[PDB]
Amino acid sequence: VASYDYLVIGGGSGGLASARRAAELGARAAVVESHKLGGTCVNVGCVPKKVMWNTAVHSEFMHDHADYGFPSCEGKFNWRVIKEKRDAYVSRLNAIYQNNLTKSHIEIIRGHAAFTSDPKPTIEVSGKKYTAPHILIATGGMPSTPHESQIPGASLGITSDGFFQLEELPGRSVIVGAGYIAVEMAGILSALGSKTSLMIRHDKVLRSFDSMISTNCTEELENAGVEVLKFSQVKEVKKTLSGLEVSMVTAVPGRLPVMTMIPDVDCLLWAIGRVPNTKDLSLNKLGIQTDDKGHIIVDEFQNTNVKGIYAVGDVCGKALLTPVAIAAGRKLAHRLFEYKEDSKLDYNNIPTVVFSHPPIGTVGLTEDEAIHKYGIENVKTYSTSFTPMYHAVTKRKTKCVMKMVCANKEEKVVGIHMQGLGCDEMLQGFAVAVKMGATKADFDNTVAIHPTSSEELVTLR
Amino acid sequence: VASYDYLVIGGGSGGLASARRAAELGARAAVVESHKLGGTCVNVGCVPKKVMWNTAVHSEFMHDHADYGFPSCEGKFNWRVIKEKRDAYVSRLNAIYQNNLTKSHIEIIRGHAAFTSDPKPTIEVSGKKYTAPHILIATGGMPSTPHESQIPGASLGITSDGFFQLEELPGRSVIVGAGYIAVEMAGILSALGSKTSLMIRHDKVLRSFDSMISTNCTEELENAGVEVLKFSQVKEVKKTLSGLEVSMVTAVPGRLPVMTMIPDVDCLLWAIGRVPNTKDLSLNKLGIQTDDKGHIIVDEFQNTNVKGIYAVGDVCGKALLTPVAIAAGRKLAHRLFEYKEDSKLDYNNIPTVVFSHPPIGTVGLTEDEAIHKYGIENVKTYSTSFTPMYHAVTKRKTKCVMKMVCANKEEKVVGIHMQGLGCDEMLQGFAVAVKMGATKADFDNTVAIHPTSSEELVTLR
Ligand SMILES: Cc1cc2nc3c(=O)[nH]c(=O)nc-3n(C[C@H](O)[C@H](O)[C@H](O)COP(=O)(O)OP(=O)(O)OC[C@H]3O[C@@H](n4cnc5c(N)ncnc54)[C@H](O)[C@@H]3O)c2cc1C
Ligand SMILES: Cc1cc2nc3c(=O)[nH]c(=O)nc-3n(C[C@H](O)[C@H](O)[C@H](O)COP(=O)(O)OP(=O)(O)OC[C@H]3O[C@@H](n4cnc5c(N)ncnc54)[C@H](O)[C@@H]3O)c2cc1C
Ligand SMILES: c1ccc(-p2c(-c3ccccn3)c3c(c2-c2ccccn2)CCCC3)cc1
Ligand SMILES: c1ccc(-p2c(-c3ccccn3)c3c(c2-c2ccccn2)CCCC3)cc1
Ligand SMILES: [Au+]
Ligand SMILES: [Au+]
Ligand SMILES: [Au+]
Ligand SMILES: [Au+]
Ligand SMILES: [Cl-]
Ligand SMILES: [Cl-]
Ligand SMILES: [K+]
Ligand SMILES: [K+]
Repeated sequence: VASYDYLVIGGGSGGLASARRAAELGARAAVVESHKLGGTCVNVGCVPKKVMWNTAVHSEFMHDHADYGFPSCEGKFNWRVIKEKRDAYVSRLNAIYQNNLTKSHIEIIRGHAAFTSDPKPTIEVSGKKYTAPHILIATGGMPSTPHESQIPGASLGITSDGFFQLEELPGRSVIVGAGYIAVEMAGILSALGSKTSLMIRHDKVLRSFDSMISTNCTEELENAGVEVLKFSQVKEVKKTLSGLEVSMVTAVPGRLPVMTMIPDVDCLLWAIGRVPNTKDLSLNKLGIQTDDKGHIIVDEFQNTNVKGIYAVGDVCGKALLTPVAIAAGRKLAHRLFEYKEDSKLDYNNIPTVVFSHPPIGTVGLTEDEAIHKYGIENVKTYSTSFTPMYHAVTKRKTKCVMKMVCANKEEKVVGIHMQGLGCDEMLQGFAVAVKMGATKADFDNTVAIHPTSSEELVTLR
Repeated sequence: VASYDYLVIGGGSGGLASARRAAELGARAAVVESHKLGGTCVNVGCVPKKVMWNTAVHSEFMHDHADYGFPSCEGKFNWRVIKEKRDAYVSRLNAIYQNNLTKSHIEIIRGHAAFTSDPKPTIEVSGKKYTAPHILIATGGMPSTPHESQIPGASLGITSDGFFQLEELPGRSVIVGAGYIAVEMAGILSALGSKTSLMIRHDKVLRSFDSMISTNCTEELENAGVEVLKFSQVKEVKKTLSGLEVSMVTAVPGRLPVMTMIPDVDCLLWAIGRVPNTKDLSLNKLGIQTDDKGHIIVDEFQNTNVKGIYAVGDVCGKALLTPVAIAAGRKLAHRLFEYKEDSKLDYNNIPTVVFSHPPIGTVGLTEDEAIHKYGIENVKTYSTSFTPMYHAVTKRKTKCVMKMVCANKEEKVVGIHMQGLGCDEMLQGFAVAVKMGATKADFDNTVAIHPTSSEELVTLR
């Protein structure tokens, strides 16, 4: 029964971040990891995804080579080549990662962890038990797959975790979901050559994002050659001779339902949401609160319903982004160990980029979210649509949409949403302005950087 | 002797902008243009330059095709193809441009204009004379070429104006200058295949920019295969059998001068600065003030040393950017016609992007400029250098540098300078923040957008 100042459950983005900051503050932390250190983030998340996104962008620009005065470019494309490099890059960083964690004198407890049936702050990792007045739950989540009970054959399809294990380009791809992980994957596969289909329960993807984004993204997916199967759900799946057959039902309002058999699918990817890893923590044994989906409940300070126990990251279910986990984990360390009874993460105005094609950028409230918080009368929105001049010479095209959500007489910028070339690297700066409480005037008093797309944001009329 | 409310001299970026805003305010404007409406901006500036920049970027990314899992791409590249399209795009916009100017009921006086020898507000355009209580000088500037007196054979070399008239890719290129127009041109030519040399009077380019940028840009030019001829000047030029021979003198401190003959140059481009078009306005005939280089002097309100006469744009010599001309021209219209005795352009924190490879972004003071304004003790700077993960799988590389200049206890962000992938579209947002008076804290309280380069700006330690 060893004892530490800080005991972290889950050695990934949030856990490590928080633990490391603690030891930096003096605390003697001990993080527990059951698998690879770095969680979803490193291994099957962010980077490997960005690399794959880059490869896809490259592929697109190459459909432009000729347009740009060059002789046509082949396009065979070898997945195994990029995969190899991706794995290299990962472990390459992963090595540096480890080095740091190592020099942070943080003990790494190996094995699955769960809270036992004791009252004093303790969890049991493979027999042995550990205690600490402060215990953090940063076990993250996982890709959600349907039960054979619900959809027979469901285990035939993979998830984003499988996506990064793929060694070849699926000839025929089917992705089920409407979130960013789904949109992102369909984007890459399609760009890289797979005959891709995206199956969504409704008529547009990213429905939680602003209406303009949802509508525009769906249209771009289509223009890019991604078959968007609207108002469709997978009723059953099974292995055929040439791969997989997917039976889906399409229920378009104003139309009668219809069954369709999708044949020769080289692989199905489930991208229907993430599930928090809490089912084996045996939380109840301490009364740690959770919602019905399993997320650990917390207050503005990442405090669980039980003293001396906290939670940050995907496990909490709000804002599933590695930076949010990082920030939350650190602020906590500062509160618990630097004694800053105010150290806490502001979840408002967290900027997000969805790596679609072109990328999506967003921060602040959606128009609809604004209307509810301020009132229809107190909300004006500006927006523009245009074709990046990069496509001025291209047969192939993609537009750019921008929307600015303003509130009150002062027209405070409470929301910024956009999709288009560059937007992935264009948002960070504006997010900063938005968190300072920028106004439409603040944007308009800023001289435009011509010629770029970014300048359109400070010239919205 | 017709009379108008607003008479504009020069129908380009600033003139048109200002005039158009005036008529929008009621004023009956009449702009005078001696050549093509749109000035340097449209015809031989911004867009045609960006197009050419894009083509070059494309060319670079194509040196990566194989790295990114694709079979090698040829690379012949046909300049005439892009040129044709560029010309198309230009006139295509140029058409829209005209449409607007037309529906703005602004009379366009054709012909060269200059102030006569009268006291009442009047200029003479091809015989006829025109008057107005408010007259704007927006004649812009022009590329500077040396005299045969100074450098014999100088007329053999072209300027940026010639660059956009080129129908082929010069096999061997030599560009003289250290400014952005010089750096930009060398970048494109080199990227597109020309064996390029950049001749600079000193050891680095963009010496007016921050030290980090100057140093980094020069190194990138070199890595990209651009021969940077340091401490060299063109002493003489002449046409040989295989093109042109350039005689230059290299004067490296700590070393003895040396003459070098550069042979087989397919074309020399002078990019040594811009000259304001005022020498034929016969300004003196009214006592309109100018500096020794010819720029028209003005106050914070674009007022010349003579009532009823103003000037905005390159002709004034400060901040030679189409947006600055636009902004200045409009604010003036608002002052003179909306009667806003405060309507004036803030020249502080004007953001600028230099389209090098990778692009350069900047706003605010340079570290050295900060030290002088606040004092060494009151200035701390943050900076980071790294390789965009886009190059994680590329043999070819380019780094990314970022520098944040802070002043006082509060660490107010007074300067932001960077070079790297995306920076061209990454700056606008941060400029906005910077003009609001952002602090290092304002940046740091903003959640990072991972994984991007932009996030490095809000995580500088
Ligand atoms: C395909 C994909 C792409 C993504 N792209 C992005 C992106 O571009 N930008 C972005 O910001 N976010 C992205 N994310 C999300 C980001 O990776 C996560 O938000 C972040 O990793 C969550 O942090 P976490 O601390 O919860 O860690 P993980 O979710 O990183 O959790 C940490 C560790 O907990 C361990 N663990 C679980 N249970 C136990 C236990 N009982 N005992 C011990 N250890 C345990 C796990 O094994 C894991 O290694 C992406 C995710 C996916 C799946
Ligand atoms: C290669 C190159 C690239 C550039 N790239 C960029 C860039 O990326 N971003 C940026 O912001 N800026 C860029 N610029 C600069 C930008 O184009 C200028 O700052 C802007 O055009 C200046 O505005 P202006 O109003 O002075 O017009 P011009 O300088 O546009 O002036 C307007 C007109 O005055 C007319 N005129 C002159 N004398 C007379 C007379 N006596 N009577 C009547 N008419 C007269 C001219 O014929 C001209 O058409 C670039 C310039 C060059 C050369
Ligand atoms: C070649 C290409 C894809 C597979 P994918 C794959 C999977 C994907 C990534 C990592 C691990 N497993 C998996 C399956 C695949 C599938 C797709 C069509 C027909 C049969 N199987 C089926 C069961 C779950 C794992 C197998 C061989
Ligand atoms: C093919 C390629 C370049 C020229 P460039 C060119 C020029 C460039 C653009 C537009 C107009 N003129 C010009 C010259 C050129 C030059 C370069 C090397 C040897 C001789 N001439 C020489 C005089 C000024 C105009 C002529 C033929
Ligand atoms: Au991550
Ligand atoms: Au598969
Ligand atoms: Au321009
Ligand atoms: Au030439
Ligand atoms: Cl590991
Ligand atoms: Cl014209
Ligand atoms: K990480
Ligand atoms: K223009």
